[PDB]
Amino acid sequence: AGNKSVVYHGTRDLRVETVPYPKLEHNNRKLEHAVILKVVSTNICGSDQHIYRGRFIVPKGHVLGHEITGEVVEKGSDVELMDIGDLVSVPFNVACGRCRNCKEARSDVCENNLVNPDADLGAFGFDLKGWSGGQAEYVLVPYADYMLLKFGDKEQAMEKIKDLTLISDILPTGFHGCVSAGVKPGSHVYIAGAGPVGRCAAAGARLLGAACVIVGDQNPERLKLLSDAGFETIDLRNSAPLRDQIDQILGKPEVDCGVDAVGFEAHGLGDEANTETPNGALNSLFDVVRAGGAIGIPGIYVGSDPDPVNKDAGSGRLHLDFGKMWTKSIRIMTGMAPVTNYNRHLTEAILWDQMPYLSKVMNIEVITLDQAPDGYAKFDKGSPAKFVIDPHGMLKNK
Amino acid sequence: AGNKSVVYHGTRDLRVETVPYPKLEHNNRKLEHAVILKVVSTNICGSDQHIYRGRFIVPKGHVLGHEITGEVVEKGSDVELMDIGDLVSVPFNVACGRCRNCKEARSDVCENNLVNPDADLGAFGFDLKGWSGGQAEYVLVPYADYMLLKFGDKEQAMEKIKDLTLISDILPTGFHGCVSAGVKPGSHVYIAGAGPVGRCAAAGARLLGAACVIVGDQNPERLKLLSDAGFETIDLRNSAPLRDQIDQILGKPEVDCGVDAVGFEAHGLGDEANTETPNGALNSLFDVVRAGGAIGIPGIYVGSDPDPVNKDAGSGRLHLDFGKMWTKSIRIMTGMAPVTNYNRHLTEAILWDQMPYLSKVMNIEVITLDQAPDGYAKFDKGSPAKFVIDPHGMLKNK
Amino acid sequence: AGNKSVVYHGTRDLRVETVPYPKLEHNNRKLEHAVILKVVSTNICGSDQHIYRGRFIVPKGHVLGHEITGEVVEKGSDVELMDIGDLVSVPFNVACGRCRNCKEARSDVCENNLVNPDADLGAFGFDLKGWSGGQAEYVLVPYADYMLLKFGDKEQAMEKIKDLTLISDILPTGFHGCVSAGVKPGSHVYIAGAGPVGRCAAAGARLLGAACVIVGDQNPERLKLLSDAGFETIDLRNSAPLRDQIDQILGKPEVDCGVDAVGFEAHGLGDEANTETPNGALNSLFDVVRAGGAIGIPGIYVGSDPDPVNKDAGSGRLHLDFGKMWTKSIRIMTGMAPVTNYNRHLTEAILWDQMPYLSKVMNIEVITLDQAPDGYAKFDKGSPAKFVIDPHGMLKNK
Amino acid sequence: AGNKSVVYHGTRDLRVETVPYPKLEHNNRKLEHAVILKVVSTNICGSDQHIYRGRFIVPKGHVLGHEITGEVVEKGSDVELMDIGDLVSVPFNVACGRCRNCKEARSDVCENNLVNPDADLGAFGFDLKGWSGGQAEYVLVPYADYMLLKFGDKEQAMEKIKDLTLISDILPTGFHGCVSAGVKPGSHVYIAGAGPVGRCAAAGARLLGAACVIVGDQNPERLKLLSDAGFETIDLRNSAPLRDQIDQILGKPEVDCGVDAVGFEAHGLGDEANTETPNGALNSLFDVVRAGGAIGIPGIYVGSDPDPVNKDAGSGRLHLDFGKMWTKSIRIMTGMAPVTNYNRHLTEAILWDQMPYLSKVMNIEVITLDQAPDGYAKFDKGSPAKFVIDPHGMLKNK
Ligand SMILES: NC(=O)c1ccc[n+]([C@@H]2O[C@H](COP(=O)([O-])OP(=O)(O)OC[C@H]3O[C@@H](n4cnc5c(N)ncnc54)[C@H](O)[C@@H]3O)[C@@H](O)[C@H]2O)c1
Ligand SMILES: NC(=O)c1ccc[n+]([C@@H]2O[C@H](COP(=O)([O-])OP(=O)(O)OC[C@H]3O[C@@H](n4cnc5c(N)ncnc54)[C@H](O)[C@@H]3O)[C@@H](O)[C@H]2O)c1
Ligand SMILES: NC(=O)c1ccc[n+]([C@@H]2O[C@H](COP(=O)([O-])OP(=O)(O)OC[C@H]3O[C@@H](n4cnc5c(N)ncnc54)[C@H](O)[C@@H]3O)[C@@H](O)[C@H]2O)c1
Ligand SMILES: NC(=O)c1ccc[n+]([C@@H]2O[C@H](COP(=O)([O-])OP(=O)(O)OC[C@H]3O[C@@H](n4cnc5c(N)ncnc54)[C@H](O)[C@@H]3O)[C@@H](O)[C@H]2O)c1
Ligand SMILES: [Zn+2]
Ligand SMILES: [Zn+2]
Ligand SMILES: [Zn+2]
Ligand SMILES: [Zn+2]
Ligand SMILES: [Zn+2]
Ligand SMILES: [Zn+2]
Ligand SMILES: [Zn+2]
Ligand SMILES: [Zn+2]
Repeated sequence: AGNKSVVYHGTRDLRVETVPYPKLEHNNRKLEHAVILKVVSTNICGSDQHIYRGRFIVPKGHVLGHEITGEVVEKGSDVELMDIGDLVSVPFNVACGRCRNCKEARSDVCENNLVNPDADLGAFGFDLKGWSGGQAEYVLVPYADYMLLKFGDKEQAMEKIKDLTLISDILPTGFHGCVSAGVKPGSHVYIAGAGPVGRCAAAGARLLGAACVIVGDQNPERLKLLSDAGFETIDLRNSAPLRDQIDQILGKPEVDCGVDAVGFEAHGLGDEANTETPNGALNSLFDVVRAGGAIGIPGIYVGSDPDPVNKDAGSGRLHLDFGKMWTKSIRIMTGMAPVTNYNRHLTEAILWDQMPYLSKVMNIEVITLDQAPDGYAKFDKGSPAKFVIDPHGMLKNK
Repeated sequence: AGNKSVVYHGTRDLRVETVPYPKLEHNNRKLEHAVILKVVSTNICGSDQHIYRGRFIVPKGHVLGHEITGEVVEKGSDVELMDIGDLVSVPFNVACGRCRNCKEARSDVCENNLVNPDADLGAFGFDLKGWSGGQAEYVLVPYADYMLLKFGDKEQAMEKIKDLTLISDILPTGFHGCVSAGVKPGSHVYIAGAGPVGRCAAAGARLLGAACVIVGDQNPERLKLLSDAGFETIDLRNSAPLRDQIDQILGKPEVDCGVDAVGFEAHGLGDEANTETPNGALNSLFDVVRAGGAIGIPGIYVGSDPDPVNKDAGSGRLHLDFGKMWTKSIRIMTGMAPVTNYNRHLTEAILWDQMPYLSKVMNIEVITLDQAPDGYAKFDKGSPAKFVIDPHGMLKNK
Repeated sequence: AGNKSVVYHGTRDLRVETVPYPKLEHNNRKLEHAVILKVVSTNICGSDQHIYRGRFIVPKGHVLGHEITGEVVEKGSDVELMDIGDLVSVPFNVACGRCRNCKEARSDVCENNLVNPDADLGAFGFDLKGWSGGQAEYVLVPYADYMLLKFGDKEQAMEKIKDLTLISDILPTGFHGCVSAGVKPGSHVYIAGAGPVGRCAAAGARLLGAACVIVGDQNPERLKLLSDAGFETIDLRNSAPLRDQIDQILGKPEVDCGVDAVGFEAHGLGDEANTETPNGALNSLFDVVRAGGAIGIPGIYVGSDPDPVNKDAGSGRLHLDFGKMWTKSIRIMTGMAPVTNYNRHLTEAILWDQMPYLSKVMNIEVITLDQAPDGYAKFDKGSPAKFVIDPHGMLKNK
Repeated sequence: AGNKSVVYHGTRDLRVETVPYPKLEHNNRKLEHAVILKVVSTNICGSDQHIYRGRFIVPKGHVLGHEITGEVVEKGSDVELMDIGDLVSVPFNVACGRCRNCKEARSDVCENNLVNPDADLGAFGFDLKGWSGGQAEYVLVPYADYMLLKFGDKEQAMEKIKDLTLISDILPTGFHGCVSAGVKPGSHVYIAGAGPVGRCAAAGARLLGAACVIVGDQNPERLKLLSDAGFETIDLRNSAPLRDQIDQILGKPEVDCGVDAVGFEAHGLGDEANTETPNGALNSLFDVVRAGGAIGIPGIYVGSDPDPVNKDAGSGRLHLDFGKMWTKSIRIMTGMAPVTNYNRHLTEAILWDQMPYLSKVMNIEVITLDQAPDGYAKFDKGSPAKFVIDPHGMLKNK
């Protein structure tokens, strides 16, 4: 036994410690549909940062991480498509493939009460519900035949591992933000957020063939990653209206498509740039998206905030410019991305060299498992890095 | 001679008076593509009631009405598909058919500055912008070849005029609310609002083949029209939570599809049923719609409200349970319905006897022009009637 | 042990005989995802008739039937959503729920080589591949958690069993024919074929809210079932062009939507009505579907015909009016219906009393297992009945 | 003065001659909505070649050409969105924007009898019906406000005129072939045909973000344009089966998406590569497209062929492997592309430098009007050029 893991102990308190080796069981029942993986690469996410800041509650002693790439080392008796030694991508959604929502390709909202008895959605490292994260040496994956995405050729895949470690979550998430917003060839896109998800949303928009892709953020170092790769950027510390700043880049003060890659810990614009306000990103999108336009919201919004900037935000009640948005007949999509719907196509785009701008924009930094809390802390302070943990040293060395 | 019209003079002050006969002209500019209509039937809407209550601003002297069925009596030089004497349905949307949005079947948000120099949307009787309403003996209609839906068989159409008078606005609007929420055969649907729009949404859902259609309203008289036609109804004055009341009908406390047929003058639930709350209908739908579900919002929400219930609502900023909604990966569609997308199909459904229940749920009452301000008053006090004005005594049905 | 089954022995040679009790195994491997069902109701299909006529090859000793409703009597260790005693519907598609096509809600074309190693599709009673049919007392169903549709309340379901026995195959198939052809409220539909599938396609079109639903067939007794239920019919023995016959019913010589519920054993029109010609139904649809229209093809077309009317038809090569069809920018959908995509919604439509015309149109006749060959023979001679076998006498007696 | 035009006089007999200057008139009827254009650039198409070879009938004296970019020099009374001097792109589709099909964004199949009194479709230079082609100094364009795509920045547009001259027809057509086949990011695509249309399909697929784009042609020169730009190519003169040749490139003998950019004058494969067979491209796609896949057919197929290779082909009856296709549940889209649906977006993609590879694959050659019949002759003998006529010396690019 022995599994070294990133374990939650409290607000900004993460401890790398050895827990028992994962068994093929959940809630004291054998899972013959499940596999154990030896973790190849495992990233740190802005969703993990919500937990780290104490803005998303998990039980003390919960293992974090939901961006898993690994190798099958053990399987139950009902795993018929995965072999020991297979290199695979794990979607962050824990989904059964057997319930109504899974059968209608809506694995983002799995209804199976064995995945989550208290709500219709599953996720690693979020306690949704009771699935250990993958910021560890090993991890249990239920429903392996449905869940896992095989990287057919190990050698082809490992040479692009820094790109393919994003297939677990954030590229499909950013891409989903774009697709649900109707981003297509020749579209004009504004993305709120230049964290790892927003930078993936920008890369997804380019792959989709968008004409003008503009990204806004208060963080100039994160934005520089994008503008160096040919993307248009807006510094949101500027006091001039966002519409006017778009108008200077585009020739029009409005965009076809808006993508919210920020979430509930959003900040304001201009002199509000250092003020946390949960309606900051949303209301800016309602403002800049044109009549007949659409909005995707990959950024997380919670039904409960344990430490909100106002009382309403504590119950997920936000103060939203709905009337303005309604008048423009804007369409909105929300929620966890159904990674299973996009992961295969996005992998094909990477392996066939369609995304050379992805690594340029992502700023991947490979760290060890012991270095992870330092990574979280650096990320918490606005680092322009995407931290990827290599718990077995399988990624050579740079 | 003069054109007798319903004219707005102030809050709850409408006057049936003569206005100069309509010319084929707008802002002194000659309209080659336009037509004059002798009005056959012209309805009163909940949207007109917003104006009537002083909650939607139009200028003093503005002619009201946007639910027009009429006969062509005059045509400009560039009208090739309409003849004098043709019975037509007018979409409430003023739309050119020539701009980008119109060309992409989005006539709800016409971008033509000659239709509306400011916002991207056109509509009769809402000053959007400067198009006179059709609650009158005669009405100007621009871009006639694009705008108008001609009933091929005039006599057949006239025998179903009480159903077809709804083709101008509220049937396509309610139907759009359903379609945009993904209402399809076997669907479970909750509709907020049992006014004429909500009743048309219910009729549209039946036509779509929905399994279970539930309509909620604080108004009992309005709900009984639906009850008597085999629709499920919830009395929103009841103290019990809506989810549980839905549970009692359906067997599940959640629906596939939510339709908001109320708008910004919404009231609360149970003990707050006599209290106005602009978030009342929206938050109820965020609650009762299932994970993976969808919402259509045909009810109007405005960017500005002159007499709001709180200061935020004055600028169309609502307090919405966006977190609850987001967690369920719910999709939302908003805005004026693009009537042209649905009016032909819905006409065909009526003409071929697919909607016998429509007249049953609608409670059409036929009045004269002189009776119109009395119609508005009864409607404003919660009347279960759908008022249809007959300016030239052309209906004589009852 | 002991399982009395309809067994194929040759052209028009079916023998009811007792075979070994089904085990939870396939190709000498244990299936822990599978269940054994005690068969409640099991229908005879026009697809079975292809086998019976010797036009679709299965091995001698193959058990026929793919329209299964049953009760779970045994389950493997990885069946987590189905309980012993559950009343369930079995989609005719054998699908794994784990391959790429199944994950993208395309269970009609399962790629799993354990379902079918030789082609990307699975089906009971077709040797696709090696899955015994369900015209028997018991039947094995693989991948039970993904495959099966639970009828939650046994008592509610059994009172509608004559309707719900169609949920396994032909209602979803006919409905799929309509949906893929864009049948929606107010549509004008022509359906080729008034066998059980075509009569389900007509019932599906009504549920969808179609304005005019016209069905064509040479068989007048099958057509009478439809016209007695308010549908429009065309006798294809008539020598007048189909377009003109539609024009007499509709007012236009063309329809929005065409549905091919015939297949490769099609007959001609007029004096060709008694001549078998595999392009008979298809070319008629290419003729009567309007510009911008769409066609659904639920009727089976084979890549190999062992006894064709011409040499080309032996290799599935048909002589098709493609140019005529191309010029009208018509869209075509083909293939086995993905029953899993429609079965739940269609069940909801039945249980909520939305389809009272279905039984009126279907002409269900309940027979015993020993009476099955007589049923096949009667069906072969153009019987207007839908034969449903009750192998345990669970359907009372009429 | 006279309008110098390319005029059809018979098979392989075109004459550059003067014709009466265009009036704002059609069938002696005055056109308020129409415009006259001074032609900036006007291309030669494969569709013009069908006419040139005597395979598509037009009357003697008909003016050819339907790939028009021009400047507005005259406008009727009802043209409100175009000004004199405006640089515009003309969709090859003649479409009113006022009929049911046009109003539903289906301008490929305009139903207006004033556009075409017979079939539901309009096009310049194809006698559909009686609209003169744009291979001339001047051209009449009806319904200008609906039809025309105006380039906002005239100078910017002119600097990319060699790319934008394709916006009238072949780029939107090839792009439509891809989109209708479901080409999206990560897609594997096979395109039949490396003429200018097939090359635009390839460029469109790249813009869409396809992983693997394979183009087949018997013509090596035409394929090399694609090869040099990093596209995969298959020499169709090779004896090996196409599936296996695809296997060698892709790793699978099947593609997600098939595009037929050839049409009814298709040739065979391998040893039959110099043999004309109207089913050659279609059957290859029925073979190489996977189960659950889709096909787009931008290549023209006609209801009547005056010089067919067999009697069936004379009435547009083709011998198609429909059985093979059906078994794979493949979807098919056909017909003239609705250019208006794509032209704005594709323009935006060009203007924002998303298509540097377009000029690389297209091999634009600029010729004068006098050189046009020589252009047709070289093109007819398999030239890898895309011929663009410059009637007033307005391009001067090379
Ligand atoms: N839906 C899903 O499938 C799912 C999966 C993964 C991540 N997420 C979410 O995506 C979000 C993005 O996280 P991340 O990993 O990119 O790191 P992040 O949280 O650091 O990114 C947010 C960025 O947005 C910027 N920002 C703050 N206010 C803004 C505003 N008003 N307008 C524009 N930008 C603003 C911040 O400076 C920050 O750089 C998180 O909320 C995370 O929870 C959702
Ligand atoms: N989108 C469009 O194309 C468009 C077109 C026409 C009308 N509309 C809008 O539709 C809305 C309804 O129109 P109407 O003619 O039925 O007017 P209406 O005002 O008479 O109908 C609203 C009904 O909703 C009920 N209600 C109030 N609060 C509720 C709640 N919280 N939950 C459920 N029901 C509640 C009221 O009792 C009332 O009967 C109006 O806001 C109107 O402006 C929009
Ligand atoms: N795609 C699927 O999911 C799947 C599933 C089940 C059944 N099917 C197929 O559906 C088809 C229908 O079978 P069925 O069970 O209704 O019984 P059937 O085979 O008897 O029905 C065919 C009917 O069409 C009539 N017909 C013959 N030529 C015609 C023509 N040219 N135009 C119009 N009608 C014509 C016949 O008289 C006959 O009544 C069969 O081919 C079957 O294989 C496909
Ligand atoms: N749908 C539309 O909107 C529309 C518009 C424009 C053009 N088109 C049509 O598109 C087609 C192609 O146009 P083009 O300008 O490229 O003309 P083209 O004739 O020069 O291109 C056809 C190419 O296909 C090749 N070919 C022949 N048989 C083949 C096969 N079996 N498989 C693969 N390739 C094969 C030929 O060698 C040739 O290079 C024409 O039929 C044209 O009429 C349609
Ligand atoms: Zn994440
Ligand atoms: Zn699930
Ligand atoms: Zn209204
Ligand atoms: Zn417009
Ligand atoms: Zn069947
Ligand atoms: Zn499968
Ligand atoms: Zn062309
Ligand atoms: Zn038209």
